[PDB]
Amino acid sequence: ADSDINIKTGTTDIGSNTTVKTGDLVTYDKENGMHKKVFYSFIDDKNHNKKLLVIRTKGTIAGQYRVYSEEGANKSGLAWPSAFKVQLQLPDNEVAQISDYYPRNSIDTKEYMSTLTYGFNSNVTGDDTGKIGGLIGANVSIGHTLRYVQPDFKTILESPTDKKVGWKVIFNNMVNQNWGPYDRDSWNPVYGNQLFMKTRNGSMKAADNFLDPNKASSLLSSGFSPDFATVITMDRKASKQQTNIDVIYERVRDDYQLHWTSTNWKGTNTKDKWTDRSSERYKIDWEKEEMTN
Amino acid sequence: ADSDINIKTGTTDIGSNTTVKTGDLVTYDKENGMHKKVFYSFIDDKNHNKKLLVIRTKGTIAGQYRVYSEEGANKSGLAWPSAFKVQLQLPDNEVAQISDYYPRNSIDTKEYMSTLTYGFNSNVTGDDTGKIGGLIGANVSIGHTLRYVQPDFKTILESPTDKKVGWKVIFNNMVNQNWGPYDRDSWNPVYGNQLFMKTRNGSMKAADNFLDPNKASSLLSSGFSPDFATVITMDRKASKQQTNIDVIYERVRDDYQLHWTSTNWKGTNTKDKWTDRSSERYKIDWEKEEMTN
Amino acid sequence: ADSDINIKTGTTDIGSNTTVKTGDLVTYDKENGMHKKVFYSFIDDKNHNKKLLVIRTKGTIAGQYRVYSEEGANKSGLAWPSAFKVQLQLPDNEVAQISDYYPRNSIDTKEYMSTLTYGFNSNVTGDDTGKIGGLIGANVSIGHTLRYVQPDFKTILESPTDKKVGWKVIFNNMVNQNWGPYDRDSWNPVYGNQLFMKTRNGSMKAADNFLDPNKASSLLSSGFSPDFATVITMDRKASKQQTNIDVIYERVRDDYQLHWTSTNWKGTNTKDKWTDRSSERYKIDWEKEEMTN
Amino acid sequence: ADSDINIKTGTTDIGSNTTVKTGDLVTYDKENGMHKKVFYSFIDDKNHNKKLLVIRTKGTIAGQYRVYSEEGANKSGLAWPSAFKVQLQLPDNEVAQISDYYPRNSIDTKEYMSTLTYGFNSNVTGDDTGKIGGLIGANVSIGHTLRYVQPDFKTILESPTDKKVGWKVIFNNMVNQNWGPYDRDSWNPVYGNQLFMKTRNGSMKAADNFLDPNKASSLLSSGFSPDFATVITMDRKASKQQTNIDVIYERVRDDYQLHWTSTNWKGTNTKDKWTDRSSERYKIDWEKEEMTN
Amino acid sequence: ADSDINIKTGTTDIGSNTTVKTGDLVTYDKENGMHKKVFYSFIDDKNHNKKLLVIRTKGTIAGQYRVYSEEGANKSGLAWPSAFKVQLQLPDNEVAQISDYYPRNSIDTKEYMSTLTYGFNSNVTGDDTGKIGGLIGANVSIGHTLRYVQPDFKTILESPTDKKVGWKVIFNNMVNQNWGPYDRDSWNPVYGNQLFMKTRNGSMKAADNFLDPNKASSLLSSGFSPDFATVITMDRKASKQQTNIDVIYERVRDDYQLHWTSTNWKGTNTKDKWTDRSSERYKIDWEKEEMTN
Amino acid sequence: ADSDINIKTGTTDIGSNTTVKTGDLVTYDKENGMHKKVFYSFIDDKNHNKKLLVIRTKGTIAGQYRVYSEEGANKSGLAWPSAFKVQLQLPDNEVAQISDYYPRNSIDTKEYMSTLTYGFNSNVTGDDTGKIGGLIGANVSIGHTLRYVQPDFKTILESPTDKKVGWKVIFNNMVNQNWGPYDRDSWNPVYGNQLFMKTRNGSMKAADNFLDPNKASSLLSSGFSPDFATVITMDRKASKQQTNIDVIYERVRDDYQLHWTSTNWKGTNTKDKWTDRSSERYKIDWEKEEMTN
Repeated sequence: ADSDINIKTGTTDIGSNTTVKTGDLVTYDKENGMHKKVFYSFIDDKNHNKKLLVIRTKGTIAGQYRVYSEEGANKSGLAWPSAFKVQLQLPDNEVAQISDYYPRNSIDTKEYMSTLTYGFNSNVTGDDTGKIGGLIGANVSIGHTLRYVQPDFKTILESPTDKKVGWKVIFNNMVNQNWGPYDRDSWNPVYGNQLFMKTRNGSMKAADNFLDPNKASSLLSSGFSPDFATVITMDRKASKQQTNIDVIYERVRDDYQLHWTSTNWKGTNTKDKWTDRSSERYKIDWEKEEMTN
Repeated sequence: ADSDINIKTGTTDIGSNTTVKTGDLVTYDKENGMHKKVFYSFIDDKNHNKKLLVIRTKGTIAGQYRVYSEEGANKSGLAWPSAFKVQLQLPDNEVAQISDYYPRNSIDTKEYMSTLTYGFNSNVTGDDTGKIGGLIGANVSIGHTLRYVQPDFKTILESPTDKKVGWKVIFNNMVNQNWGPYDRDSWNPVYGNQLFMKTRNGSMKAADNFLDPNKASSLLSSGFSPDFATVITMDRKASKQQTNIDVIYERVRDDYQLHWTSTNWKGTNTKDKWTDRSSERYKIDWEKEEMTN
Repeated sequence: ADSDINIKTGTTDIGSNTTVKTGDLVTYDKENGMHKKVFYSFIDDKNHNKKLLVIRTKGTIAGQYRVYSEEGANKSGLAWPSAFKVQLQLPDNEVAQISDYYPRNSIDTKEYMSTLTYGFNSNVTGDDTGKIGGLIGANVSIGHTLRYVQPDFKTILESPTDKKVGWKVIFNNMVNQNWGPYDRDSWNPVYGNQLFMKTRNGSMKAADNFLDPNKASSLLSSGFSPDFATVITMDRKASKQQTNIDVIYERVRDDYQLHWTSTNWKGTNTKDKWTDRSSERYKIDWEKEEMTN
Repeated sequence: ADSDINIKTGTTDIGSNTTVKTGDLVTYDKENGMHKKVFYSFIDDKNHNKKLLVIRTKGTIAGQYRVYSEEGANKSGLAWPSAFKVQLQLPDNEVAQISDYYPRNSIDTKEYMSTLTYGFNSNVTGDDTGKIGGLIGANVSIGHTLRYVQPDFKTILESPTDKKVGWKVIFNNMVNQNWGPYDRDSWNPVYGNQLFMKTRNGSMKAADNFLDPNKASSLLSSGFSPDFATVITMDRKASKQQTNIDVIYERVRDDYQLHWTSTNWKGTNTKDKWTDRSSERYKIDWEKEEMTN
Repeated sequence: ADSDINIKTGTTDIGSNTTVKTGDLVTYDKENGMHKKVFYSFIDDKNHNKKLLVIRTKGTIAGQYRVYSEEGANKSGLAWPSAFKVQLQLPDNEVAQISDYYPRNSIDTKEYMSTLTYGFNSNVTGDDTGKIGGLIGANVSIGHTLRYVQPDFKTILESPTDKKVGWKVIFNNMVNQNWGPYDRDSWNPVYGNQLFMKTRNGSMKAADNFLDPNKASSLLSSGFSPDFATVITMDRKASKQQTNIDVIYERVRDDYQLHWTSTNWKGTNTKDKWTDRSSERYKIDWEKEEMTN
Repeated sequence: ADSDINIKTGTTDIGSNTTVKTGDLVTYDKENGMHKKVFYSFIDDKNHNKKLLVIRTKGTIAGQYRVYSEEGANKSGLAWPSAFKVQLQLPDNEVAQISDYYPRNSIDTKEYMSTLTYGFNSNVTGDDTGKIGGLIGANVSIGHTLRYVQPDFKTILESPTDKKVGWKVIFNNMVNQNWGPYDRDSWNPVYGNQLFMKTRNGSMKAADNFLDPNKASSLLSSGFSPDFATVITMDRKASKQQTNIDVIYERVRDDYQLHWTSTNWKGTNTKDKWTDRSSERYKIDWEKEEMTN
């Protein structure tokens, strides 16, 4: 921060004695079930070398975790969201550039423990018959422990350019009724993938053997709410003061199939079975400091 | 935040040098036992591209955990709240849109631990008769630990649209006298569901064998207090400057039956037995910046 | 909060550029030993749709944990506070409404741990006579852990209406000289209830076998201090601008009896043996912004 | 707080655009060793319904932990402080009332853990002679854990009235050279009470067998510093604008006797052996906003 | 800090009543995949003895973790980033000096635990025949535990001069499917290096046996975002008021080869196989307080 | 605090719209090696009933841990600081009083844990000859755990009067190469006191067998820095506006002797062997708000 280099806090920050023009744009893609919300802020600081537009992508991409196939009482299929994506793209001919983004990729940590224990024990025994016994022993043990945090979904900033930026929230792993954690590549020779299996050998229809959405992560059914921010810089002496920007909301859906074998249920997971895409184009006028769709 | 993109804090936030019109609306549904309270705030920022109304749904939905049936001393029934819901809906013909909402769905995390231990031991024994013995051995152990936090009730934002938004607080699981935790699908071959069982094989009336409401979660008996916020945006150049909005308070009640078998009590739980709904319509005038019921 | 919906903090809060009229009302009920204190604040914000009165119930309800009966050296009785209540009630004919209250009911959480360990061991033995032995083995262990916090007293907001609000601080459980925790329903076949038993088989008078109040919770003897807040809203265009309000301080006392059996002490607990009630009526003038008793 | 009821922070607090008259009064009781300090603040807020006086009792009551009796090398006695008290009392004829106090009694909590583990093991053995053996077994274990914090001294607000308020800091328990913790009622059939016993069977004079004051709690020797606050309210329209107040500092001292039995030391503790009281009268003038002794 | 030396906070900090000239410079190296961003701030405080320029190197260096070689189904190679470097260099003839930098090197800590346990046990045994046995024994154990945090990547400030400064974020170690942690020098006699090996003895093509980039650290694939700050000081009385500065982004890539032996996969890691460099020259005018490329 | 009694923060604090006269006085006692520093602040608040002088005693008292005696290679002695004292004294005839001090004595706490575990196990054994065996058993265990923090040095406020105040920082205990902790009274029958013993049976001169000062606490060698604050109150109507104050810095040094027995080293500690005292007199002029030496 500034205080680490003997500079008063907020000295080198943009947005002092500057008028900021904010705005909201709301759309609902009903077929894709995506509530898209763009919150824009035009900043024109006279002490900054260009004009700034801060675009915040918000809203909610619905999860749509649901049983979609019922082939009798012995086989069923469930579609579930494995990834949510949000992308912002500038046309190649534009002179506006993407300058900053948030959140970024963080360095994950883990805790390591090492233990060395050694001990000695003695023992003397006997009985009423007069026999007396003895024993002396020693032991040594070495232990290692690894501890780290595993979120259900990870937010990753995809490698950005001056024209394109993107975020993806991907499924990492989940706990199924205190078991697991299970991921998309979990495999068991008997039960296959048990990511969303309710009972291992229950006697019911395959559509009734899926995990309750209430017991799973809330992002699977009720969806994910993006909270991403991008900064676009525009040269002041540019000839054209109009820009186009594309905002893409995406949902990748995997297919989890449950089938009844001779004695027990077996689960399989197919990755990236479906993709739901919702694009929207926006016009930015830097002179009027306005954004429309 | 703004400081992460080299922008002064609060620069891109609405509500600077603006007069805000606040108001309170209080209703009591005695039949459903719901104390409904709407706190509204009209914000007309000149630098924002439309008019904002912030509606905060508050109050208290009573739990109404109570014994409702008594079939002698051998069978009884208890009604208990399994879900509380709060929904805000706009008519389809309205031009006002739902733009933001709080709280949202968060990503839950868990902590993983892996342990590897290996050890060597050795002991020599003996007795007065001159017998001498020896023993040497080794051992290896691998362990895995999963740690996570489970609340009694989960707050979930249902997939919102531009016209509808909703929150549900649902029962997750509960600890019954240091046992459990038990949920709505807990099943024991002998006792069935022990969610609200007081004694396993007590000799008393079935109406006296339910868990004390003091020993259970306070949301079950005294109720839940919503604290939800919604933002509705209205275009300034819109012709009609009046809006209608519906606010729904809901309580889903499950039925827990206790019956005395030959030797011990047995509990069963039926889901969504009853639903208590309380609707209220509100008129919003954007010109007078006022809200009425 | 406001920052979560892109709104400057404190923008939608009441109490800007207005004058607040505060006051204090102190009473002491010597018979019930109740120090009642009402701190009121009249807020008339021109930007709010009605007049607000914030009433803070404070003071101290004494515990009065004391040995009250001495039937020789073999039987004794102790009165102890099991519940403290604070209630605010408006007459049904009043047009003023209770709008908000604090504290409310919170969702309690618990921490769950699951552990799976598997290990292999092997040892070889042998004496001096040439005998050689061998052993190889495996083991598997599964463990579950539940961790949560248990306060001595629970603070619960009883289901409020537009005319009535109430809080109760009830006894949950207590630790007796590092044993327990014991509650009002604790029962041992030999010693009965050991909530306040000092010694299990001590040879003294029954009045000297009760737990020292210093070693127990301070709320039992010295008492509990309420810190509750209520908000009452009054319409400005109302004809009558005078209100009456009742404030009730309550203390429920349980009776713990210690009796000497043939070889050991035995304790019993009777619930809600006594109730100490202290009512007070207050007049609120919204025109003078004043409160009296 | 105010923010919990949609009210700006500090809106309903006393002391806005008000002149506050502060003052200090310092006394030293040499025979009781008590440095008494009263810090008073007169607040006359025009928007408050009466005049406030905030009195802060501070200073230091010396501990005076010391060996006072030496009956040869076989018996000795030590006086140690078991309680410190601070009291503020108003005469019954006064019209000023005690309205608020700090600190108050808090609800103590504890952490509960429950663990259930089950495991299976199996091993096959053998020897060079051809004998082959086998063993298979199972085990189950249940555990409970209670964890809580124990301070050396507890601060308790005694039941206050409109004319009297008091605090007591009492001895709870102490650790003696990593043993214990020991309290005033700790009893051992061999050593009696080992609260301040240095060695169990040391060969020295009884006056040299007491715990070093440096190794014990600092409150025992150097003393305790009160930090208590009281608020006294006075009606503005009262005829007499002069008040008298008594401030009492107290120190209760227990007597710990060490006597040498045939083989080992034995300790006994007598409670409330001595009481040191230091009272002081103060005159409060509400017109001059002044306080003297 | 200042408060530690009795000085008001921020008293000795630069940037009081000073106008600050900020600016942004964005470049994209397509072949190296590096989004470079420089945020500069000119500070001319009249109370400071020279002119300050704060340069923040931001952006994103892409990871580019990818399988690049496929020699059939038995051999494959993967390029992965082992280091990210950011360097700022001033020509030797310049009179501007590098004065401060952030972040710096921090002192890492670890937690040490030592345990000593001793115990005694005794048991008596017998059978129906009348034989009575006895056993008594003792044991002592000593243990040591070391605990510390290991990040996946570590950020190190390389030894700076008055003309050059640099940071490197280097790969420390990673967890592979709850195993490890593995580093660049991890070696196993059977499997070699298992840093990115998916299955130990899977039957698949070598290009399909690499760890999923989603399961690994996000810096490996999506890349790293620098957040480094440098302060350059220029004398005001200097003749030439123009400076050149070189900013270099770097990515060192290691080569991880998987080959199928007779029965299992074997991994090898070659360090610093490739280096991707992206340099950019910038002109600083201290008179116009401007920066260009 | 003020907010706990419904009073705005800082309302009852001294130092509003008041000019404060600060000053520094630095002395170095070369023979005692004590850097004495007094930071004084005169406060004359018109709303306070007397004049305040805040004196902060700071600086550094050198530890002076050093080997001072060398009688051959068989025995040696080391002087080390066991206590650092800082005292402020007013002459008895002075009318100025000591009113407040910091830091004060705090109440130390400890964590108590209690565990109860019970379990059942059962195994069946056998062999090829047809022998079949069985075993069933139960176990119960009770455990207690005490946890607390032990600083190397304790800071204690000695019982102050209106004319004298003092602080002492005394040695509590120390860890010697992961052993201990050892205190001044530690005694082992073979090695005596091992506080600063480097090796138990090393073959070297006794002057080379002392613990490295780098491996011990930094206060022992480099010294302790006082940070104490005192407040002196002066009546405004006092005839004499001149005060004298004595400031004492003190260092108590213990003598640790290492002597070589027949087979091993033996350590002894003598308490309070030396006392280094450094007094300084200061004159306070309340009229001109000045302080000199």
